[PDB]
Amino acid sequence: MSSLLNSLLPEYFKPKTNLNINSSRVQYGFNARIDMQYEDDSGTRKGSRPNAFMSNTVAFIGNYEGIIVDDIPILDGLRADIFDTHGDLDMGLVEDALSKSTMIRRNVPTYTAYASELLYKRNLTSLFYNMLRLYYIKKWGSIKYEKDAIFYDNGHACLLNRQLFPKSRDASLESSLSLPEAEIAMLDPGLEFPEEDVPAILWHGRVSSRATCILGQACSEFAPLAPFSIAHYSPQLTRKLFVNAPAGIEPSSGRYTHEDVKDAITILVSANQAYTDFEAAYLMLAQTLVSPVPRTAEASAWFINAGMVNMPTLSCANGYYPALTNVNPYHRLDTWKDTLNHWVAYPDMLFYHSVAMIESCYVELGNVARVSDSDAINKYTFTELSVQGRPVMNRGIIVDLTLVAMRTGREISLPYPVSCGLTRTDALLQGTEIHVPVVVKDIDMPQYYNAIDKDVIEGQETVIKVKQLPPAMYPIYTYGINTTEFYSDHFEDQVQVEMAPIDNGKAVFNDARKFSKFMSIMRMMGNDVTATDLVTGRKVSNWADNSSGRFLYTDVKYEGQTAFLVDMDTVKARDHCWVSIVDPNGTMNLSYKMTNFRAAMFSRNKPLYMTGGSVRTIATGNYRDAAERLRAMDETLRLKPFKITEKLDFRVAAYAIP
Amino acid sequence: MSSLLNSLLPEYFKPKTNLNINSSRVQYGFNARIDMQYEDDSGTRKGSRPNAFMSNTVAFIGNYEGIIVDDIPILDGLRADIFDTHGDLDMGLVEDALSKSTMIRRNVPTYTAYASELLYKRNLTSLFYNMLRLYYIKKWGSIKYEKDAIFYDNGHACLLNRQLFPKSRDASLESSLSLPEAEIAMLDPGLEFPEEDVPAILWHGRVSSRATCILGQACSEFAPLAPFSIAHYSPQLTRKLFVNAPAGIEPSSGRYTHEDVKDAITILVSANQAYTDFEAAYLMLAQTLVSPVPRTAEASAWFINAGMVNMPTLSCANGYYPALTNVNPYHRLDTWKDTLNHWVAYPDMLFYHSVAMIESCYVELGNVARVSDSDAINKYTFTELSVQGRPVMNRGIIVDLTLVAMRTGREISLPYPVSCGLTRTDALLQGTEIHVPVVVKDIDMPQYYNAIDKDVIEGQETVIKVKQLPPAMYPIYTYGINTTEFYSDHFEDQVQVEMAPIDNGKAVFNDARKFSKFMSIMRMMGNDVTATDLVTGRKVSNWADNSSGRFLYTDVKYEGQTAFLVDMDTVKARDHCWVSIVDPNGTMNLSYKMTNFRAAMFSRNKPLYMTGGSVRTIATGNYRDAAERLRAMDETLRLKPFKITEKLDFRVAAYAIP
Amino acid sequence: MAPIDNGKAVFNDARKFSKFMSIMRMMGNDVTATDLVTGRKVSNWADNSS
Repeated sequence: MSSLLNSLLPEYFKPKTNLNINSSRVQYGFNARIDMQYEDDSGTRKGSRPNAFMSNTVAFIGNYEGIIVDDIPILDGLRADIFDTHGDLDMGLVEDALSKSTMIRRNVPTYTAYASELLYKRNLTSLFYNMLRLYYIKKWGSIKYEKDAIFYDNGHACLLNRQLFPKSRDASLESSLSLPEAEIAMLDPGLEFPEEDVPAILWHGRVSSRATCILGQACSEFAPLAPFSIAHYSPQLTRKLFVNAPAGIEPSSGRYTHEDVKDAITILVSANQAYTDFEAAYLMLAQTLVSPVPRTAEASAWFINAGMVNMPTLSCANGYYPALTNVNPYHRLDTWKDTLNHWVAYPDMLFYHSVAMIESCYVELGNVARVSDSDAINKYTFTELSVQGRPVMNRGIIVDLTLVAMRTGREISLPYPVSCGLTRTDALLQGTEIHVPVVVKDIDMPQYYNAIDKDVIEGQETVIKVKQLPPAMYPIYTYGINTTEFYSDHFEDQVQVEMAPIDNGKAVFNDARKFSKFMSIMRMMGNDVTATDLVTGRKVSNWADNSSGRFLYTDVKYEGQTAFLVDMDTVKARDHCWVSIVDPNGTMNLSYKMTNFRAAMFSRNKPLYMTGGSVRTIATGNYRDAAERLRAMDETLRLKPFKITEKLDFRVAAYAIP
Repeated sequence: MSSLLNSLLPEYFKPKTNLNINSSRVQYGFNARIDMQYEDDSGTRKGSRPNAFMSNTVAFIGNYEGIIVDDIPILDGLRADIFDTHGDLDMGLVEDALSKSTMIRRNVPTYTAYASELLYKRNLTSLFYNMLRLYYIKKWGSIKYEKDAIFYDNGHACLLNRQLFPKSRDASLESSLSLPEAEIAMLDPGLEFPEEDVPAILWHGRVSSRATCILGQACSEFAPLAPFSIAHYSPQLTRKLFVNAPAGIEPSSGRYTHEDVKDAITILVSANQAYTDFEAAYLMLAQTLVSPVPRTAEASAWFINAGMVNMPTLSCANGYYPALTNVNPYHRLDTWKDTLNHWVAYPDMLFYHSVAMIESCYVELGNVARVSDSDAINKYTFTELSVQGRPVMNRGIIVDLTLVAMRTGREISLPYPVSCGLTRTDALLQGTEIHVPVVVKDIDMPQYYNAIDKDVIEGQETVIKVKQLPPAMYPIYTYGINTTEFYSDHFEDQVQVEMAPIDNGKAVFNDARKFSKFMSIMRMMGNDVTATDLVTGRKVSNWADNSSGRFLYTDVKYEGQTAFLVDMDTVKARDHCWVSIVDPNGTMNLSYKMTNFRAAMFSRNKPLYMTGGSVRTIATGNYRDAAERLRAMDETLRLKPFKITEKLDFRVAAYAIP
Repeated sequence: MAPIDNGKAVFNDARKFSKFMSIMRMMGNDVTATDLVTGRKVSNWADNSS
């Protein structure tokens, strides 16, 4: 769904057609200008940060596994006459439709019996999913995965790719997969009984020598060596695949270019009228394509256990009964060919749509994790209250699109309630502390991180405990579309806090909200302050994340209640503007303004520049030549948003109906 | 009748087409949120179970035996001209109709004489019944039956499959039957005198190679090895079967799929004009598709002796008189094709219609068994007063439909008073003791159950004496639509047990009604209560079921005087998500509230999900409006043009609609 | 208090700490609080008269 994911990008940013990705890691952000103004009891001070880079990091590494499941049928492309006055498939009219379009009327009773059983299981989403993955393996087939490389690196702790991904070796993306080929047989017209558990698809003219090899490899098993996002393990779709081609198919060549896969997809969709089936596969890949690099070491807990990708079962009966597919197809929405028309024009745009989607999900799960398990809307019952359709199960895409609705605060709508794709909320839905394996870089590691072994040596491999899941990403593209108090991602804001009395060289902050505001100010001024949690006896630091220049309360790494002892004597000066002061006095007022946003992308510690021309808009209106909006709002999936209502605690988040 | 069985299903239940059954046991039910409360002089203790599963276990096994009986003729199908004003065959118009036809002139006088006997032989219910069973045998053929498997187990008593079903070998449903084929001869139109005691049917065009194999096996003896419900014992319907098909009958293929049986049925109903015959066969199979696993150990008395199935004799004389069947048939009700049209569209919906019917019957036979013989509407005379027709004998479908009418509280209407199918009320009407076999687990069994021995070592085969039949199923689909105080299936309920501090926990229940509600609500709260009768000296436990989680008064297994001593310092916490009664003092007040309902099904201790399209309520009007429409768009290939439009680039072309 | 906290409560206010410790003694409960800054201990049972 192009028009949906295209809306998530910020109004100022309009990306160009091509993007030459040449690495397994891409930073994306913006260069903003901050105009700070400070006032306290001592006096006033005015400064200005001329260039500030706020960015996340996203990679092409994510452990996933495929399962074949049975899902709903997509009834789009079938002729409009077989459907009655309502949006329902009548078997009374299928008998009539097949009868009028043949001379041999002996086969009508047999044809109707088989058609009735097959039409209620038609889904080509799993075939297009694999065909799309083959396109990007050939295009970006020069990305290197080194086993003894770094995953996260702060200075105290470190995670290698040996950990998080065991049973892996060093390989390029083209060298990862060695796909076998399934038998692409020809369906001779005259066969009366459709062979069971084998799909048949239509084709335009002669099946090319290259087109055979693509369809053969798309249906086969995926068995990777290196952990890659677009080369994840998938079960075998089918053994055989019939093709009702008037001209006979040619034998498989063995080799194909990425350009040849586009020609295979464009023909397969046009012949079968499977435009809505492609839209499902497009959204399903937008989830998987890229995975987040964690903000802090604790945010690696999300990516330990392998998330399951629900691939629908491959079934189709267009090859057997080509009478059912004619020139007047049935569609629910009039904008039902937009997603394919967008991809075929601008293939590399999927990267930006993928980054936009996975950001929105992992940002909002930062809030859902902090919700107490004694309210109406909680981690267990947030999807069920949101959805207003009838899917098979609240899994895959339904979970992800619910989180996008909660982020943007708008009603998202799909034509069919499809439940296919990655489920992320697995690490969240379990009342157990997660054991992230880490490497010790400095001797003073146990003071900061909640480590098992309290005495360590540089080189030792230990384990750290994570109870509450912290935010994996900070808002960048979705910055200021709706501002929560937790992130505090405002354009303009006036922070007011009262400074605690400095007894010896230490200031006690008993309250939780005041402590968050204090360290948030001192960070924007650019003062590396270090405080001691009195309950646990572990040191917290506002400079936890360098990439995103902000302080979240989850950097304390202790759910519950505590009091902090801030060290006011050892306040280091890392980055100093003219605003920056060391000695606060009385009531601290900081008023900042953010202006002059401009998007910038970094890859392999150099600037990554966009190539090609400017993207012209392709989009169809609500009506072509349709008079009355026959609402048909019974079967269509609808996802209602939730607004965060702030309360006194500040540690707990709460959702309400707007 | 699809219509009346559809209304039995709950409001929240939204069924889909396909149901992938892969076992011989299904736990259908619903998930509800129970808000329990315990109020006392000391204070209130609140609990909340967010997902409480109330289930009824249903199996695919059950001993049945078919017998060929004489039943009324179904006159729906014959041309409307030969019928008089009253609605009976006016012989004289038959002789007129045969004379003005395409019949051989020398046969008219001899055939007209036979008409008086042969035209009143119209009942195809037996053939359609067997052909429907062949459809489901080949569809769900992979289900297994093990000999030494657990039929029932409640901890104390165990009942194996060897006990109830001797002469039983372990085998799959597909490998159970080995059906021999009956002769399908071609009717010679130039036959001198019609052969009575040999049925002759009509057919459209040519009898296919697979249709011969299906009709051959349908009119044959069912001799099963494993006691399956859809493969029970049936006698040989007929030896030979004539088929008036001018196009010759092809010889038997040998093999056929489940889709080929649907092809055979749709041709047979259409040619013979026998829709009311199919409606009778649909309701017959709805009774005897699935049998309920007994709720308690002593509720196995219903399934000891084999209940007889009444199959009406196969008799059809359409082959001899082709002229009398045409396109203008005589029918009583206008909605006479609705039952077939429903089955062809949604075959797997019969499973839901079957469980709805047996749950309605076995619930009502529960509270019919607890009435004294000295009454107006009693055990023996509950069918006679309800029935306002003229059936041959009050058996089969009449006894099952009258029990459904009592449950729902509505008027059930059928077009013909047909008396065919299973008779359930067999063990009830006998009014004698039934001896169910049991294998013991513990050594302290015969205190609880009314056993034949008083001391029994573990692993011994004993006998339980059941006098009054307890309810076999708890109401789940019919929950709080026609509520009785016996089952106590309310949304809101409360009980007030009155105790004084002078009593050291010990309470005596003089009333029987509130004893039942106390013991039931304590089990929702997850507390194992063990009462002891003061008069007799037996013991009862509220934990006497692992499906519903309720206490019915028939679990006492004795009718006498009510003096139940419950000691409230021996209450043990058994389940999870439970409220604790540590030490009560004064008057106790228990209460619960069920708020929302969600349909759930379980199989092999895993969730069984419904897949496929959205099932609609098919009406007679929804198809015949498309017949009124006719697709009246004159079938004329009108090709509309597209004017090319030039813009800035001129290299690429752009087409407009006008 | 929230369920995420495993029984442990921090009294930032001095006024309601006094009323909590006092009413718990009427109810016959021996509470022993510990100050986080200094590291001393206080017990509500510090009298046998009032």
